[PDB]
Amino acid sequence: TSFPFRVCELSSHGDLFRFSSDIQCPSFGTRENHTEGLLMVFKDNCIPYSFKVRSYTKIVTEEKFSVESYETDQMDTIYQCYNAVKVYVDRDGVNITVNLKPTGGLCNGVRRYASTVNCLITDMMAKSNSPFEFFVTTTGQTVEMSPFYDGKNTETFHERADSFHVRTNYKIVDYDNRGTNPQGERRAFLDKGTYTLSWKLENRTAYCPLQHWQTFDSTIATETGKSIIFVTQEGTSLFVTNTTVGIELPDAFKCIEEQVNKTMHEKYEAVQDRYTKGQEAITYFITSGGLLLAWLPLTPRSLATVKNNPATVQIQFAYDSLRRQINRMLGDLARAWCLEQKRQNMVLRELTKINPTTVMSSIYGKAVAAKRLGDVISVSQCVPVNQATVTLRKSMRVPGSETMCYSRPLVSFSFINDTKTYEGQLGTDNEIFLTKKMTEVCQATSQYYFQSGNEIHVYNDYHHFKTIELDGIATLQTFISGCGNTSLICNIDFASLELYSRDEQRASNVFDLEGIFREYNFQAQNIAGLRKDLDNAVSN
Amino acid sequence: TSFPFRVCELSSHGDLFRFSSDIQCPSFGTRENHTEGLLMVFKDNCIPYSFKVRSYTKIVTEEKFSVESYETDQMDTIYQCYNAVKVYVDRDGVNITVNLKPTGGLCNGVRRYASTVNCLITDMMAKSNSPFEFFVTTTGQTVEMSPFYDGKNTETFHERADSFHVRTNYKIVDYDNRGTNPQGERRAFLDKGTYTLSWKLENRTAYCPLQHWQTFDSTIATETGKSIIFVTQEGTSLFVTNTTVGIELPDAFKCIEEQVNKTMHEKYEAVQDRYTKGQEAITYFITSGGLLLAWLPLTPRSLATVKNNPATVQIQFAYDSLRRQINRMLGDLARAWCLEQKRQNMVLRELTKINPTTVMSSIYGKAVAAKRLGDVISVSQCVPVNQATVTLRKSMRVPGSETMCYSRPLVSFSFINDTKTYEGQLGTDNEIFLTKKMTEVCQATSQYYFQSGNEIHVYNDYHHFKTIELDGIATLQTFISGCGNTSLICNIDFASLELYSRDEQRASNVFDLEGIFREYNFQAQNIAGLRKDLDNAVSN
Amino acid sequence: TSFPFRVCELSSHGDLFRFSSDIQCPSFGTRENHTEGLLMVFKDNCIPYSFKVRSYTKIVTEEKFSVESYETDQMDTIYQCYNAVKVYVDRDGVNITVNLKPTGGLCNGVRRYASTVNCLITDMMAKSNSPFEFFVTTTGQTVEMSPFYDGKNTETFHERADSFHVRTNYKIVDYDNRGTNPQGERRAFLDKGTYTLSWKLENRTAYCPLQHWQTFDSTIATETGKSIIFVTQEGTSLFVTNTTVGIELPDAFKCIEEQVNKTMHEKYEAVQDRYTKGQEAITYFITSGGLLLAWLPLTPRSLATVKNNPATVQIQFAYDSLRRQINRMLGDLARAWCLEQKRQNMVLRELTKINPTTVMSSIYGKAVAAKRLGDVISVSQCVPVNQATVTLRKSMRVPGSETMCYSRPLVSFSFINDTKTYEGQLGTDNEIFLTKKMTEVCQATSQYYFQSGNEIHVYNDYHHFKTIELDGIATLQTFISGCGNTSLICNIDFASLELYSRDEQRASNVFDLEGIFREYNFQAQNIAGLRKDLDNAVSN
Ligand SMILES: *[C@@H]1O[C@H](CO)[C@@H](O[C@@H]2O[C@H](CO)[C@@H](O[C@@H]3O[C@H](CO)[C@@H](O)[C@H](O)[C@@H]3O)[C@H](O)[C@H]2NC(C)=O)[C@H](O)[C@H]1NC(C)=O
Ligand SMILES: *[C@@H]1O[C@H](CO)[C@@H](O[C@@H]2O[C@H](CO)[C@@H](O[C@@H]3O[C@H](CO)[C@@H](O)[C@H](O)[C@@H]3O)[C@H](O)[C@H]2NC(C)=O)[C@H](O)[C@H]1NC(C)=O
Ligand SMILES: *[C@@H]1O[C@H](CO)[C@@H](O[C@@H]2O[C@H](CO)[C@@H](O[C@@H]3O[C@H](CO)[C@@H](O)[C@H](O)[C@@H]3O)[C@H](O)[C@H]2NC(C)=O)[C@H](O)[C@H]1NC(C)=O
Repeated sequence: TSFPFRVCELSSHGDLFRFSSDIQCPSFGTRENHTEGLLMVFKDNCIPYSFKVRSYTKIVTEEKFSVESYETDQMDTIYQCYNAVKVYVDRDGVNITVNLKPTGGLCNGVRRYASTVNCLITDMMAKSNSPFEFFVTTTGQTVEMSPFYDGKNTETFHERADSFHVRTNYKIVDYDNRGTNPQGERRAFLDKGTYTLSWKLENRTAYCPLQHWQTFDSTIATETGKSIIFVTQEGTSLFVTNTTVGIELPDAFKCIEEQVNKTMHEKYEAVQDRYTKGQEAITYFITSGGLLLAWLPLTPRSLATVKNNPATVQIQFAYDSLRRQINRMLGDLARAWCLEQKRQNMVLRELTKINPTTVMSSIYGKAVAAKRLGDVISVSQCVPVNQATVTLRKSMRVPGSETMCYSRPLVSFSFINDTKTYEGQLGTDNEIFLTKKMTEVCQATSQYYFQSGNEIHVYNDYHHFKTIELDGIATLQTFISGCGNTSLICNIDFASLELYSRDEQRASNVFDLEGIFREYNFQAQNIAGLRKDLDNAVSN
Repeated sequence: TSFPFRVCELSSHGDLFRFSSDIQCPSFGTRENHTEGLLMVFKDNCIPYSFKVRSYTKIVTEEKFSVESYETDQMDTIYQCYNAVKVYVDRDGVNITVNLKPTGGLCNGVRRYASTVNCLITDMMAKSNSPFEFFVTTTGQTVEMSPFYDGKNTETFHERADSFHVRTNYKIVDYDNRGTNPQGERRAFLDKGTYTLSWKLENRTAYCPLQHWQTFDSTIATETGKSIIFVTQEGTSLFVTNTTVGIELPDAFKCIEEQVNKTMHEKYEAVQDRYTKGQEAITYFITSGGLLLAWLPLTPRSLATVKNNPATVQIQFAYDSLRRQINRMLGDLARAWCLEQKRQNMVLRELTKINPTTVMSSIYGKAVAAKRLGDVISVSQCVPVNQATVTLRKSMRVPGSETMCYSRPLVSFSFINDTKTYEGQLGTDNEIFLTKKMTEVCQATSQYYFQSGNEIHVYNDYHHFKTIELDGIATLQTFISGCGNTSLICNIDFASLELYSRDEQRASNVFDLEGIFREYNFQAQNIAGLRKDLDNAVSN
Repeated sequence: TSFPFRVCELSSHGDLFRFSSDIQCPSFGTRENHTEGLLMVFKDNCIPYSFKVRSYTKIVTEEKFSVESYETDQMDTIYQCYNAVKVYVDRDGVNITVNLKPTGGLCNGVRRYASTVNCLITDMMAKSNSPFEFFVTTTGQTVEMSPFYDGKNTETFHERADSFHVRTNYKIVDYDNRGTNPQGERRAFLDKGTYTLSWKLENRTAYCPLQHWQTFDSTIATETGKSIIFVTQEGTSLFVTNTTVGIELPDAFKCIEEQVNKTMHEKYEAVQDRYTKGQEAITYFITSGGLLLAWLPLTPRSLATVKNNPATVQIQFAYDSLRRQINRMLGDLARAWCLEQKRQNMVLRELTKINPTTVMSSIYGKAVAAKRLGDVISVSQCVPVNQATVTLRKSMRVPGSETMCYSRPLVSFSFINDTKTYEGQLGTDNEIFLTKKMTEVCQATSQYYFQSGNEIHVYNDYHHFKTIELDGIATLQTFISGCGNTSLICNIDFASLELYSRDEQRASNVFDLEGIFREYNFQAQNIAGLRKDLDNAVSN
């Protein structure tokens, strides 16, 4: 499955996105003078430059400290360091050669080494996007420079110039290959006060700013005076061009010119029997969002020459009268689609307040850890756990609490290549939470169904009863079409009714957010009462 | 109204459904070679087998106990039982013949009888679905067998075989008809340790696995190599068939063969003037979701024979050129509909976390109690209350709390055929909650509008002011189209501004979930402070 | 920007709307006998009658009191009042002529004047809707009469008749123009016990009940026996008419007759070459929602006379066979649109529980303060603050709390024309909250991005780091199409993992509503434990 057992709440800081307010959907206005043509849509290119980075730090018990040049050489060559922080030493000892032992990193390709005072090394990935303004490490620390900054190149670099240096012919030793003496590299070093950071300088690579996105074989152009609106039959996509006369192609985009000549020729060749070219040269357009649109206008051949009114006039009139009706309908579909995207954006913005992790995982169709960092959402991979160790606990009653029960089953698991066993609670879709705070007052009778991939675990009275296939429980569609529409069963929790008849004040488990809201002001007044009573108890 | 006054939170466990992750929407790919034809869609049949069940239990003050065979005979014939639990007796008395009195059940057809130790009988419905793997009683107790299990039949039965027995020629007495001596039955008995359960064994009924769902009079079949995609013009429904050559009909489904011969002949007869049959026999297809699709391919007659280019060629070209364009548009509409259903499923999954009862009631268009039982939603009827007794309290200030007021109006009501009067708070759409915890700090001025079906109750200063028709308040659409778009009124709560200017720390009522979220961490730190201060007060 | 810095939570009571349950979408049923025609849709007219109102009150320390006729004359002419409340006087003094000083109102055109006992005047707007049943003042106080009630006119008036009077030739003085002696007016007075209210009686204006809404140039009418369903090609709008024979126009709507004659003639004149009129007179229809629909049926000219089968018959058959297919598709699009609106209404109803302010602001596309007043939503303008004074605080660590940090940046601001400086927290989209309760436990490392219009503020370690343009962070669409689809970075919060490995019980910041829900029952049990421990501490 694409949603394996995973811990997602450990994900600190990943790729950022924001919800676009003020999405604008055009009004077609005067809607005659449609013209057909090929549209190639080009999107800004993003290259995920992922590169291996070594982090060096001193941990002190908790203040942290960078590592100087002489000690980082000893770390990279011998994995030895010097037990002190510049002054106290571990166990209040004396400054001595202290040897780093290896330690598991939880991601693919992350390796930690850790020997009061503690030397620490972390091999880890960092990723950067096409503009190369910054790169984010697995720790979530962000560095405000290009990873290709050579120092002399004056490429984007906002950190302290004194903190950055580059050393040639640098030697680095692989921990289990200490005698192989690997080939030398050119390696950069950065001092951030909290930690030293080092990475290999790969001479910056070269790429073309625009990557091809879509080819729409027939599109309808509507000239609304200030803008051209392009309506695409494939999908329902709509493009608003802010200029009426197409711009000559900027030379930086000239890598496109071959691709457009090829795609236009290949696709026009399959269409020659139905259309003639309106222009000998492609017209280029730029959208406000920065998409480049390549437009080849085509004029349809009259049906007489496709390779009291007389028949031909009636046929051409009917054909043109229905083509225009289809074009109007496609335009209204594109406008409806634009408005629906505008409303989806708001719906997603609101659902992200309920749970960003699940919202994003549903958008992607794969497990992604999502964290709301104020007004931006960060998306990242979850921490994988090795699924052979994942075992649910058969009983979910809280040990040593006659009045408390777990509302989610306990899970025992181990991190990949980690011997230590950890315990947590099974969230939704094999998610594992490093918490045991999902508890509820033990009901006299309870039925709970928890889905763990292709199997559902059925718990009666907080004890594991059976495992059933997912097909044992109808999906929403099958439910509404099947016996979900029949006379629903009438249920009475007679125990709850008697309890309310005998103690109207009694507390009960909340089951939904709206119940939290309905209780909230009463609970806040209860807290205020606690505060006042405690202050009076202290005063007396 | 379909949303009468009701108590929904008493609903323990009803019909279960789950939100289907990984809904797959196909890509049409190579899109020529459309063919038209009739499509009959058949869906798996669900029969709601609802049957009357008698429950027997001993309640002890609270341990519960089943009832033996000799005492259940005395209950079913005389409604007498024996006051003891096998040992203590009610009022620490002595084992004696003790007579059950009748008691109201709150659902249609539920009747309770109840005389430390308490004999209890409950006539109640149980419902089961077409696979007959289990049946759920009104209490919410689920039994893991088919209600048609004859013991010897080896039909699905997972309970303890020692606990189940069947007795012939069993006699049962109706409480108010004790002299009528009803005809005998064959009745099954089950011991679940907590309770005995009994029901009449109706010889298992017979039915055909597939129920007809839809007939689509014209559909477009696209052969995408591995699958056939069926696009239906009525609605926007889409069906993905995992096989390219249609399977011969399984004999178990042969009940369909007459229905398909009839529907295909009846509907082709109205279409003969436009199409000819491509095949002499219907082709059957099965979807991954288990729908059976009956497909009659049709080939359209040329327009010449429907009962420099020459005219006929132009007419046929235009007709075929526009039919293909409509077919492409219908395919894109079906794909858009599939994606929109995929996104609706996520939206509903998230809104169910806000409030499943209201979400489900809106989906059904009728009052349904919905409870999230972990990862599955249970849907059931709400408990009806007799609407002649429902009276709102004219004042919603909390009695004996100068600083507290009710945020929802109080409701006095009686359960159907119950003399006892109960008091609660009016939730949304005539829902009644068995709680009075929806309270708020009394505002100096307040306006609240509560809708109770076709009338809105307007409360000024926590006192009932007037009742207005629902038409007195514009709907969202009428609002946005009417004066909602004008210059909105500018309001200043000057009292709130002065309060904040004079006590920046002062507490205020929360009005929405996002305000709960914004306060939550501060309230948690307040609770932690309470805990630390109380521990220090105890230590001193 | 349309979302300036603003305080929205001060908005007490504005225009009300409700979510329409039981939106009905028709079934087309028998679908032949389409007919084309022009449809004019007329909607009920709403006029926002906004008028200037003066409020008079005595504030007492806090009981409030109206002002008598002799003292209101002295307020309106000299802005003098008499320091007493009928008896105690400010500073326990003696009844004396006491002079009102001016004070800023926070809305455009609101002016307050305020000299134990405090005379108070408030010039403020009040707005009323077309039916003139009530008008709402800026304070949020609602008055149950028409503002055009002349006393003798017996126009809608539900307040106490003794409380209302009208005085001719009334003189009112402008505070800074005390010598100009403005022209007299006819002014009404109302005593509400809490406050006196006064406004100018402008003889009620006259208007026509129906305002033109839309003209749909081609629409499809389907006669479903009981109703006519109108499907409009522009947009996807659908109208259900409850009558099959159109009603003769009520005389009250006769103002429409000229507009319809003009629009029908102007639009038919552009269509004569394609259609002939089916009737010589427009047919009027009324929807259940009260829309008036003007219908001119048109019959299309045969293609022969638009100004073995023979060609003309084939051409007409093809044209009619495709027009019917387009009409069926438009009908299915209109039904899908109706169902989608029905589902949007539920989605919006649920999202309003998360945050009505943001939901409504997204619907309007402009900043609107929204407050849920039970089952109705009130919408109003937010209080503007003068944006030249808005300065974010560079540091968001809580002063004097080593363990607490602010989760939203602090904002210093001044109200328009107010010298006083106020401090609060920056909510979403330049919203300012008069609170400082959004706090969190200081994380060892934190990254937060807050958007403030066209700029994003980036805070590292609770200290302001940089400001970036909105284009520095990809929108959701650009994200999903760009590097958001690449291999996401794998992040480990190693500190969190160590903390959980060493103290499984440790508390953590909640980041979403579902985390509130997961913690809620455990926090409620913690509160209950606090209560029990405090009661035992008091008992001992
Ligand atoms: C603990 O013992 C280590 C043993 O290495 C001491 O490290 C030494 O630290 C000094 C500076 O305090 C280094 O001096 C350096 O010399 C190089 C030139 O070789 C120069 O480029 C540097 O800027 C610096 O002046 C020295 O190299 C370094 N290592 C050795 C081999 O002595 C460390 O200072 C002792 N102190 C603590 C904090 O316990
Ligand atoms: C309280 O008084 C009742 C009076 O009925 C006692 O019920 C009796 O219980 C015994 C078993 O303790 C029953 O014996 C049974 O005999 C039948 C055959 O007739 C056999 O099939 C059963 O397996 C069982 O051996 C007895 O029938 C039953 N009723 C009578 C009429 O005596 C009850 O035991 C007394 N005890 C308590 C718990 O207070
Ligand atoms: C404080 O001093 C003011 C000074 O104005 C007193 O106001 C006076 O109040 C009396 C009623 O208590 C007013 O009598 C009124 O006479 C008019 C006719 O001129 C009549 O229409 C009213 O119904 C009422 O009978 C009087 O006009 C008013 N002003 C003057 C100039 O004396 C006030 O009563 C003193 N008392 C308090 C509460 O401190």
